[PDB]
Amino acid sequence: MEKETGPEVDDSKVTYDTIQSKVLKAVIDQAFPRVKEYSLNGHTLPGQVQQFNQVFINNHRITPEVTYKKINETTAEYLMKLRDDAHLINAEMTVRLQVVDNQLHFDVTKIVNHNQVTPGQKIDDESKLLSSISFLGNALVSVSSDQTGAKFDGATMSNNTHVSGDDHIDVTNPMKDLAKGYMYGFVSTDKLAAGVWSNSQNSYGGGSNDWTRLTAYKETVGNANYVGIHSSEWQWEKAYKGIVFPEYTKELPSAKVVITEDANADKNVDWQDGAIAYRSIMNNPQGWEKVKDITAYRIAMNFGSQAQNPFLMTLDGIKKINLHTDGLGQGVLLKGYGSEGHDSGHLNYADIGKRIGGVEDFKTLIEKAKKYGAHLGIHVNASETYPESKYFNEKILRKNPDGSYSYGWNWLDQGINIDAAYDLAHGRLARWEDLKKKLGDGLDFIYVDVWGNGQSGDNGAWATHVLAKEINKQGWRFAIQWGHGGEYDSTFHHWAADLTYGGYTNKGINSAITRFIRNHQKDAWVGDYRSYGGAANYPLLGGYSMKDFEGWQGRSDYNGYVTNLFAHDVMTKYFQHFTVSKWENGTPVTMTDNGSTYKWTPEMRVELVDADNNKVVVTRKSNDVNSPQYRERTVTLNGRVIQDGSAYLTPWNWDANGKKLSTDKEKMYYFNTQAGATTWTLPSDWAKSKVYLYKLTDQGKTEEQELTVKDGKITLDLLANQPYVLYRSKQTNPEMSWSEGMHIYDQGFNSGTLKHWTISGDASKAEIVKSQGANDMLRIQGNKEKVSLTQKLTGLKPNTKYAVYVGVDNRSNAKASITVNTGEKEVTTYTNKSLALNYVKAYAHNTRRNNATVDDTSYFQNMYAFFTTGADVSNVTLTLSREAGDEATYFDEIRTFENNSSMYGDKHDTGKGTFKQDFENVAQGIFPFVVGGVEGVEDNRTHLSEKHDPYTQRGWNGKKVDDVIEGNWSLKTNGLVSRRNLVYQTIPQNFRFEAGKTYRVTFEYEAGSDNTYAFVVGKGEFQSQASNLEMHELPNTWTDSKKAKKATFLVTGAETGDTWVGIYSTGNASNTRGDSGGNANFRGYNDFMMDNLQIEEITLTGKMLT
Ligand SMILES: CC(=O)N[C@@H]1[C@@H](O[C@@H]2O[C@H](CO)[C@H](O)[C@H](O)[C@H]2O)[C@@H](O)[C@@H](CO)O[C@@H]1O
Ligand SMILES: [Ca+2]
Ligand SMILES: [Ca+2]
Ligand SMILES: [Ca+2]
Ligand SMILES: [Mn+2]
Repeated sequence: MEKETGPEVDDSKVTYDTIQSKVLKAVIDQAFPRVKEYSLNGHTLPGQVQQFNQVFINNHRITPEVTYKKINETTAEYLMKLRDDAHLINAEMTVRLQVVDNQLHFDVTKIVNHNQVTPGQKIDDESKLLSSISFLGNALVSVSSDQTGAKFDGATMSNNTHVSGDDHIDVTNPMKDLAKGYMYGFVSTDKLAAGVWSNSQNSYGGGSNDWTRLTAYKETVGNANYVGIHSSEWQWEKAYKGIVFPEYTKELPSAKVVITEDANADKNVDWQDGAIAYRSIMNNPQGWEKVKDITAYRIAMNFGSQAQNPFLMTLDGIKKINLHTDGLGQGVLLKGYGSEGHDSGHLNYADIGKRIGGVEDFKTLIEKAKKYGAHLGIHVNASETYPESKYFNEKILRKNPDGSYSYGWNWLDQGINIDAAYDLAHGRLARWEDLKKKLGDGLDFIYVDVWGNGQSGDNGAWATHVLAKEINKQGWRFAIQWGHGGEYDSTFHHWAADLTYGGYTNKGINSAITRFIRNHQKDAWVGDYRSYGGAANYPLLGGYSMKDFEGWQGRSDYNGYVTNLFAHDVMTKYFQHFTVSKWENGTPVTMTDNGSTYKWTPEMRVELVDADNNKVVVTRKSNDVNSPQYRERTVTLNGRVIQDGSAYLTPWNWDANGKKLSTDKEKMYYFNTQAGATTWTLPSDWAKSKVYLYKLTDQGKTEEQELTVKDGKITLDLLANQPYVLYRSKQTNPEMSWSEGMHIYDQGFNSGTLKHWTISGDASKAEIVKSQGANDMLRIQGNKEKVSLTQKLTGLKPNTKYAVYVGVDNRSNAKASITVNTGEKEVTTYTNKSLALNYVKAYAHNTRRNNATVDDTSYFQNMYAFFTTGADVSNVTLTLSREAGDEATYFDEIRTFENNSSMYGDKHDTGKGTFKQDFENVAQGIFPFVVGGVEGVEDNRTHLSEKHDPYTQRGWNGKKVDDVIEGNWSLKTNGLVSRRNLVYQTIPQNFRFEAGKTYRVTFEYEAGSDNTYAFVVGKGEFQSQASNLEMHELPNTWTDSKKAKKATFLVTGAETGDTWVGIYSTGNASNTRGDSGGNANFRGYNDFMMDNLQIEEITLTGKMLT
């Protein structure tokens, strides 16, 4: 390539001025808001050397009529009139250039459109709007090839672990063309660096063309190439289908430059110096400060009306984790906080889940959790909804060009995407407001699922920023799914933090530059997942690795969760208490994985600092990719080693909320993924002190042991993958107030004792034991007389109706009971041997081997009593008991909560009388049925359907059957046809068909096809040697009827006491009558709904006999 040339500059008709601070001088054109040149400590950076007196308004080239006025020694102002009648532009804008110490600020302070535009109202011509304002062509800062050390360094979005998003370019003549959007961008010489910020929400496309708030351009001027950094275009007045967006969607354009000398004392001026300084001019995502102390992220799940994780239970999880980490901070994402749970009732953000305890319990959760540094988030959706939802309306739904619905997710119900732009223009904000109003303060984060994939239309930079603003404005912190989403505002990205998702192309932001800048502000990065290669092969800064134990994707592994925290997350978060100061790459390595062989340049040393001048140095132990040392690091704090390879002894001087700890509370964590002794040098403030070590368990600090200090050092030879904590004085564990708010103490058996129960019988027969998932359970076995455990139920309301259940898994034929005595009345419920495996995937006690009760299975099901308090609640008792038996009964989780069911002879309390279920006041699940094994252990596709006329009912979008038969609730099964298996069943503990007694079972039902579903009668444990069922196949309810059909069956209780009834998915094929896809799922061909179940004991007379 030949030495390049361009026009020289004739500034003969230009009148320049200057504005300046004490350190930075800027020469500016009086004709146009352009900076010719910057000067600092006698060094120079050019700006836009070649005048370019145009802008672009709605992509029309405009020569503005400009008037100048210097305001003070640092500030100038420009009024800029904009006229183009051919394109209906008639407006003006005021711009200010202002120097502030070493920063240059560019602000459009004011915009007037002389065309009539009312935000919120119709406009007849969208071209009358002032939509876009572009100052491309006027570089805010640049560097010339004639200057020593001239380079440009910029970041683009990359989520592929193999591909860096960063460009590093020498500015030379000649050099390759450059016209490209960037997220972050820096120019420098050997003397000065500059960085540029803009609030432009410009996009040039997806992927690495998105989040392109800056634009870098090479321009050739005389005999030099210049690389300048411009703000990309800004957005202003916008509409959707003629409706102008709200005023809050308009943000005044703004950009800033910062110019610096060597800022990390490495005696070199480069992009890093600019990145350090850039932190003083950049946007900071709201709530970023909290991130560094949220060490324990996870999800607590509810789904399909089951209430797997009530709000108050979640607080017990928080307390376990508080103990096991010794006060590390926590972030719990409540997936299914609303409606019937996860993927129910979307868009009605304020509809907090009633069956998990509603808003009252949620508030109590948030409040009590503060002291444990536990922040709560919720999973919401702004892209799709279901007919059940209050906000399902035809006007909001997304249609395809041909008029068809753009169908969304299908699982419990078939959803339909919404038009996000339409939603924004029609009151979206108010939904967030309703939630804030209802819930009050203290919620940390909103996690908006799905947004960023285009289901709802445009989900790009502009729309994401508007959305994020709606949420931030209520006081909430923003979180997103995708690695590539909400770059301006997100603090957390699910697909970055859960390393397992998506594979090497869909992880966090693979940009040295971007992580240097914002590592401490968010979890959006590439963590350690060797199989993805490149940046994911042991990043020196770690990167959040998220695991779960409260039901998300069937995850239940508590211990794994805790060992993961210490293995990845403690050091990850440690670094987030500092800002990166220096970043050193080593030599390119070759790697092979995921089908390619490729070059990767790894980071070898990263330094960080804090406001107290503490210095952290992280060093990779080798640059040889095939050496074990490539995946090892040393970390030093002010010169002292705190990690080396597989082990670390890290100080931690922050309580759970991140507050500086008092001196007597400073501590150190030890963790080592290997066996073997490690030896460590203590800091001077520990070296002459006694030192005690504790092993951290779910019981807190254990196994106190004073350590021997020899020559300022300690030596630790302890269990691998086991956390320990070190103090300079003897520590104790506090009272946790287990299950506070839940009317009983320690409902989940996490307190390590039973002393708070009053035990009748041989107490040696009752023990706390661990499931195969290390879930602590009450076990009663080997007992020759009745054994009982009793507590008062405390803090109840007088004259109030209640439900209480206990999870029970009975391996004995012995009666196992739950009994409530209110002081004026006694009620009891029992089970003999359990006969139904648990198949609720988000429930902690499902039958998956790794969280099985015993013998690789779980029959846990909730066993209920229904009672009503009197005038006096001082002496209400709850009793768990077991009659004599050799085998074991396991009990876990006692939940007492308000319920207005009227199931027994039209009365609430457990008693005699006809059993009715209208599904209008279910406590949780699908009682008296429990989900069967038709889909195995799963987010079961049977739930309680909620009514919304007309959208859930016959006729709407051609729907064939009603979601809801009477009242507001029915029992619905979605598309579970042709499975030859049991969908759900009763169980003796929920309803017992007494030996030899005869019952009439009646219900109303809807069914989309003939003989897809059948009412069945069985006994004992069902097996698909398959079990005998009395089978009654059921016809469709709509071809020859306008409403649900009524069915009636006689059932006689087997002598074994273990008769049950249910619904079975036949092997017959369904009939979608020519419909397919979304239409077919929506309209209900493959559906079954039950309502108004009744079971009456009867004596066979007259015609009942025939
Ligand atoms: C990974 C993730 O967040 N995926 C979202 C989907 O999640 C699934 O939800 C179903 C129940 O509806 C089930 O629990 C699966 O285990 C879970 O992965 C889902 O919420 C959809 C809705 O559009 O969005 C994401 O893909
Ligand atoms: Ca430097
Ligand atoms: Ca438990
Ligand atoms: Ca009903
Ligand atoms: Mn539903």
